[PDB]
Amino acid sequence: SKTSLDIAEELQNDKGVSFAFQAREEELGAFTKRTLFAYSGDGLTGPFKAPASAELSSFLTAHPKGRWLIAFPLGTGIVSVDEGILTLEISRSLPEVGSGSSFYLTE
Amino acid sequence: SKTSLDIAEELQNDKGVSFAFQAREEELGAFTKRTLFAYSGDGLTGPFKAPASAELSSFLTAHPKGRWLIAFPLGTGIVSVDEGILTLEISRSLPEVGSGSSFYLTE
Amino acid sequence: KTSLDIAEELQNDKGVSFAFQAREEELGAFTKRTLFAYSGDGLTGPFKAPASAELSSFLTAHPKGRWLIAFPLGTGIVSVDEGILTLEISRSLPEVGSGSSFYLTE
Repeated sequence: SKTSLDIAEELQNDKGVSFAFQAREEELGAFTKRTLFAYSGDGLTGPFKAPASAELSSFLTAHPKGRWLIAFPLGTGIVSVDEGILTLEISRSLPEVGSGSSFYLTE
Repeated sequence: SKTSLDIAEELQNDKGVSFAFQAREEELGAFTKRTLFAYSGDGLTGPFKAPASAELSSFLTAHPKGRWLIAFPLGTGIVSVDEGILTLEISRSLPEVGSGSSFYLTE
Repeated sequence: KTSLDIAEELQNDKGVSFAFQAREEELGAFTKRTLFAYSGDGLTGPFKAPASAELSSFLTAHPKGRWLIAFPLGTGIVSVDEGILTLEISRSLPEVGSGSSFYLTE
């Protein structure tokens, strides 16, 4: 059970909302698990959009669905990347985002 | 901290739905944590049933409640095993399952 | 680099039992702190119990001063005041189950 990628970065939009993301990749024999962790202390009225690093973009793009369904305490999000820009869309406005994670396992 | 077990396997039901499960055991001094991770890209209309490996079955049986309450983004499930058949029951039909985990800690 | 990984069991005056695990990890310029919580019990109202010195300072260190946490059937907020942990819940919970709350900081 080896970790082959473990990166973290802070993204911010133009309205001053900020998120921290962590991308982790693990090998488990025949399987690989990829996990995205997300944290913000801010509220979100609508989608969060910000430039992501190339390594984070590459990680995000690799998902079989091409996006990441993610549960936060007060609502549901989908994280995607397009031309190096990360978007997190939310199911309802969130007074506070808090933390969540989203993973897939593949062989 | 030390990991004594970390296994993964893919299960499929008769109607084409597939889940990946990872079972992890960690020792934290006097405590042991056991975590089940579950992922499916598919939707679930009703309960998911499929044969589990002996090692996964033994892991799932060890829970103090004899089953695993698990949150997915769009609803709640309960994972149990009976005679080596894993069943995941869900609180509502799910257009997409996504990922979730369920753990317990014991002394 | 895991720089902290502690676990303890807490019980209230009504025999509800919780296990907590506090983990701190270092990822380059970032620190991640995760609180894991588990109870097999139901919870009618807030859970209060004394926490270790180490668990208390870990819980105090959050930028919001409290930990928003998702469980399968409802939402909680974990906080500490003078070594007493409180977990407040958004609705009564027939069973608590497991959840975790983390933050990532530069």
